[PDB]
Amino acid sequence: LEKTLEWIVTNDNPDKIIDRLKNLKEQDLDQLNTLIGIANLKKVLSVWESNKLTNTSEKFWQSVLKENTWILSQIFSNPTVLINDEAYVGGKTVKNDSGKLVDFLYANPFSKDAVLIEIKTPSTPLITPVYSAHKDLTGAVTQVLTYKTTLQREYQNIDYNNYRQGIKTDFDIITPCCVVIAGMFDTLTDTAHRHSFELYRKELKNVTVITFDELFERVKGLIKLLEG
Amino acid sequence: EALEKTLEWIVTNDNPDKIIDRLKNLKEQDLDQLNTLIGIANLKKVLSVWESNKLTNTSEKFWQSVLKENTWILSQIFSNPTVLINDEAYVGGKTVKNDSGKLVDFLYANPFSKDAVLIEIKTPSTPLITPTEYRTGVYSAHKDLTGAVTQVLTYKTTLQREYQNIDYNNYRQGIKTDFDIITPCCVVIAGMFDTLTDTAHRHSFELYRKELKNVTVITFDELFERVKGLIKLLE
Amino acid sequence: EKLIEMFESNTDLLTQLMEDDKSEALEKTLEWIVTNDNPDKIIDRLKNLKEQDLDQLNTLIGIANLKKVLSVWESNKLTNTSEKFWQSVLKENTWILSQIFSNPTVLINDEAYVGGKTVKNDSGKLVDFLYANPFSKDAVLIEIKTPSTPLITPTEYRTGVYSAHKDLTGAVTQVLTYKTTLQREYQNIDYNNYRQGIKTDFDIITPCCVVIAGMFDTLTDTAHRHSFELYRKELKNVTVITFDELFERVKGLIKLLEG
Amino acid sequence: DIEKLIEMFESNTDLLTQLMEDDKSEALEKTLEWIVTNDNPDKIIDRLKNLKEQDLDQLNTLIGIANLKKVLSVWESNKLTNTSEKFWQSVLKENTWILSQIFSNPTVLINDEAYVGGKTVKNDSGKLVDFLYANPFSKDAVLIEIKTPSTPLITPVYSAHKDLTGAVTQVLTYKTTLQREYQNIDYNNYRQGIKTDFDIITPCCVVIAGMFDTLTDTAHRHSFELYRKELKNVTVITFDELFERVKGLIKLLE
Repeated sequence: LEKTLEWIVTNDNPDKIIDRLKNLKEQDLDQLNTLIGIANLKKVLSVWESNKLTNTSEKFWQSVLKENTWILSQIFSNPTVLINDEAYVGGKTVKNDSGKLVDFLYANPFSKDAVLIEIKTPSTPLITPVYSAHKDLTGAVTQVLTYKTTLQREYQNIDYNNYRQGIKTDFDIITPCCVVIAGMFDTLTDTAHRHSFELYRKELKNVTVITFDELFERVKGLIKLLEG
Repeated sequence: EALEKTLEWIVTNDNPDKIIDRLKNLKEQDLDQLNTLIGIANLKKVLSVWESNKLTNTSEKFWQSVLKENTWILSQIFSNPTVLINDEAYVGGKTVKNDSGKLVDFLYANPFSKDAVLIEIKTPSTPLITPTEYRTGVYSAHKDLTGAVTQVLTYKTTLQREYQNIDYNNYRQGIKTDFDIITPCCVVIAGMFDTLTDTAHRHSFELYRKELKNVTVITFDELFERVKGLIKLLE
Repeated sequence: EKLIEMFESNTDLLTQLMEDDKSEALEKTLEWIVTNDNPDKIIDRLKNLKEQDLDQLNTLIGIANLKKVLSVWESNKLTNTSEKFWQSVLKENTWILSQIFSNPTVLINDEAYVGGKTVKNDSGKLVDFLYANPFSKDAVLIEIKTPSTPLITPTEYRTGVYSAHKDLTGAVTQVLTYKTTLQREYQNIDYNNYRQGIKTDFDIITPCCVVIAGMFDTLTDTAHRHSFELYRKELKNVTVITFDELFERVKGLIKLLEG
Repeated sequence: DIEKLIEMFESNTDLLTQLMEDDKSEALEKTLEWIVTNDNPDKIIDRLKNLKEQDLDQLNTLIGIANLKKVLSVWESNKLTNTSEKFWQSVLKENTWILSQIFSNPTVLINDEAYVGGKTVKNDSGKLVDFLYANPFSKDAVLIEIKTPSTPLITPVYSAHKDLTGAVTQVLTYKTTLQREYQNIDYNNYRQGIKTDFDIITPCCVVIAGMFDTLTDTAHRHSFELYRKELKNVTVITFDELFERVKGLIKLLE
């Protein structure tokens, strides 16, 4: 098995391999894709388990989550993911010719909406000693809302410029979703902190705040669903 | 022999756990390249089938079977691991077999999430708008599309009511329950978009399509445009 | 002058003059109130009355208007099947429509009705009037059909599933087209104003759309009602209402005012 | 006497016109009092129906404008002295049709009571949800919380005051309770076999706060605007903005 997998990856003509693969039944290709996805999920879970208690750098976690965007698409139910002014579709980076993400979004064939994700460290505090939310959370929420507003305004301008050329007279409106990945939920030992945090999350208008623990519980749930 | 038979052995193994463990221990680049190759092959096969049979075959069952054989691609396109087609459940390639025989029982104990995708599949020759105009420059949608939308909504309502019955039974039993209503997503695959040649037809169709609250309407042209885009991205 | 001198010396004269049906003093007085050229003085006089008298007068007038509309519907609900007739009937009573749908501005057949009077905008453009509205920049778009308009297709798409009739869908599409045209012209006005250095926030106005359709009594079996309710509850911005529900609201308002 | 008066009035319409026009003779007020205080209102209602529909609409418009002006005068008189919450609650309850016009909903919920068309909708059972489920006038309703104009708005950047947050929480709790009871009633109706569709109610929440003039510096205004913009389901309106809307409606209808 190992030698066959080594030979598949390292070969002269990938096109010949693809042509030989196309002769298989679709039910075999689906199960192969499912097994590869399960392997990727287990690898990500092991990586999180190894570095849970040590790494506190935002860059490491941002890179880890950017390497696995399809898991985020499955979790948040949208094939388009926007991280730091870049669009990921099907695990690949969409490279627009011009330096304008809105140009790609307006002509996007895959979906009409996207998901805006802001990624922090698991060490970010959540509550301050009812109780008030920490600054590191509200700053991220405000930043994501500002980015969403800018995207919507530019999309409206592009649509109006399209209208005046006679191409169309109908309205195209974009409403992205905002997600903020906060730190860890287990630190809220006392009931007061949990109650305040739950109320704060319930009061948010257009932003969904999720911790790392809940995210990887979701990862475990997806592993159990696919594997079962 | 060295390629096809080995993969057939991989698929037909009693204990997939060993295979998954062996795959996990591989290097990241090898696994990524293998995933890319398999995805490209599957997408290309589906696109070849579409290109071969997009002008002649006009049977609902043919297209329903064709799309049911590729549930992984549908789940990737619509971003949901659970797909429901004609009272059946597919989780990433395989059919869900229920010993109890009830789909709501399976949906109730779902570990990932309780929301799924309801897909209604028609032929690519389904009319989109009524030929005769209602008034000058105004066209009404064809009755086939409205009937399909109503069918999907009826099925969703039945699912929600059965889930509510299960929840109330559990509450009466004694287990603490929350009475929130589940909201699955509804998709209808209509015919061809290129048959709308003049501005009025496209305007009326877009006005009808953008007014729906919970239902999505897709043509075969746009679906396989997405397939072509994925193929182009993976290369 | 001499008439006022006589009236200062007697109250029974005025009381009997109002009581006598042949004199018709009451109707002439009300017509003089309606057609006077100085509404400001009349409004100032009305404001100085007691609250009880003003409320009683308002109740009586509202009851009379609602009863007149209900009598018209009861007379013509089974015979007349002309769309123009019902459009005119509902245009005669725009105040009741504003009270029912809670919006002082009503748009029917590309015309604006405020205070039961047609807005005689000097400019040919209605969006110019909507742009300078001092209360709000929204309005209600109303599409009026006959009470004999079919609601669902007579045949069934499948076992127990019925699709909507093309007349209703055509009406909804017409209302949406009109709303889109209004929004685009408003955007044009906003951009033209911004081009001249006037700070304008580029917000899109969202008026409300109402479609009046046939009768709910024709949906006898449960399948028809189920299909119609499934169709009607999926529209995002358009409200579909039948004549039966509208005049049930009218009857409810009459019952509330009388009680 | 009476017959001579009738004949003289019939001979000259100008006499009847001038009798009403002249300010010295209070013919108009006497006529209105005779209309209001008549023993038999049914005959008056039958007589009024004879007049055209446009005349009735214009009379209703005039009476509405008079009511709006009276309410505006009441606001102008007591906006600085009176500070009783019950006073303002009664003032706003007596004029619910203005609120319905402003917030675009025919049903108004104030202090666990329903107002439709300016009249209190009396329900047989002591259950508002029973009326709301069988309400023939609209689908949803509006929940209104009425504070005083002296209510503080900001905490001495800045943050929202305690009273405003408490009012918002109270309104949200009431809305949640109403939604839960409505859903339970709908499920019981489904289980009886009457229907199978879903009936979902989504009430709107409005809080009437104090005055906007107190926010002098730019920081306070910016903080308050941000707080209002970030609210999820509640709309906060001050008395000054409410009566500016009243002035706008008066200008529009006239």
